Amino acid sequence: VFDDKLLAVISGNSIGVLATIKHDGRPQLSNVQYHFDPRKLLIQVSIAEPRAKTRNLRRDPRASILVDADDGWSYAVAEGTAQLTPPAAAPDDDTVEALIALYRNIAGEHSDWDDYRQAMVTDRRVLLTLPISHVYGLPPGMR
Amino acid sequence: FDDKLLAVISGNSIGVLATIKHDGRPQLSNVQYHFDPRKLLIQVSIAEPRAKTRNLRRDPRASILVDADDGWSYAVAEGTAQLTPPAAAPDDDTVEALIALYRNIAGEHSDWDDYRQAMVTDRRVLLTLPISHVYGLPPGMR
Repeated sequence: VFDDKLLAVISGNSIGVLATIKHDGRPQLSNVQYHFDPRKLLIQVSIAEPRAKTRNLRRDPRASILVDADDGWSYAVAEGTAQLTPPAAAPDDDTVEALIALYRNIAGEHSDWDDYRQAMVTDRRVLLTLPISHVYGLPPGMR
Repeated sequence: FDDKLLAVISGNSIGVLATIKHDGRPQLSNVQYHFDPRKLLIQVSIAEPRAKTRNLRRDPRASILVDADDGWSYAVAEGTAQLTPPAAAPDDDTVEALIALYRNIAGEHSDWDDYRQAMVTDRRVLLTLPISHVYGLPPGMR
């Protein structure tokens, strides 16, 4: 089905353009590294509490991510309502554990997890989980 | 504006356009664009919006994200869009503006009569975005 074509675009990449909504209602755009879980139909991203994107999502959790197909022109967009963890606050906390799981999915096994844990707390990192509620776009064969 | 970010815009010709849908969510798409570095504006053509996208006709705030050629760098141009009426006849002012846009991006088209017809069939609008703010992550020496 059309949905499978769009989800194939998302599964075939690890970078996308995240659109959050500013205080005044206009879109704010940035790029993000992500992991796609096909079982739960989730996109997971690590974001830092001080950043504009995170501040925007705390106010209005609606998020979209556009992903390019392997031709660099066809694309898919996932829409959903973001679920954010609290910022990492102690090296052993549940947010840090979720960020360790994400790192393993995106980057593999870290050489010094204690360093990683410290860094997550220092950077006040947050795990953004976006359940995909809707997909649209122009996948390969349609451009 | 940061010249490093303007250079990103100058050196590419596609990006991610974001407009505002009725319910407040951004609508995203990959588009081709022209950048005028003197006037500091970006031009794209879109089919006349319908359904939730139509809100662009009452709230023309828009942004475009453009990738650099390095790992992660990017530039975003933000402004308030100016729209033509949609193309309705193959020789109307909108189509003439769209022909100039084509020339600006891609040079001389090999069959302008085919192009004119396609603009009318797609109800094509020329969106002009004078740049009000530029942000992002500038690339370094490479």
